[PDB]
Amino acid sequence: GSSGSSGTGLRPSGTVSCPICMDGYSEIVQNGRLIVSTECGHVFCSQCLRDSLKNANTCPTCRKKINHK
Ligand SMILES: [Zn+2]
Ligand SMILES: [Zn+2]
Repeated sequence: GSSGSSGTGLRPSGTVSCPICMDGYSEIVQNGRLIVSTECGHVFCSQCLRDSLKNANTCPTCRKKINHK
């Protein structure tokens, strides 16, 4: 529910980053696309990635044999 916690911020750890739409996290998870991941070791979006596989089977970043089946 809505506890109502008032903290300071969020650890500098980091936030997902998609080179396809070069957009942050909130945006992606803003009722548009789902945050997906790959084996190669990169982060992408549901649409972005799903679309890449159609165009360039290999990762649009490392371009390494990638397949989830
Ligand atoms: Zn994306
Ligand atoms: Zn990759």
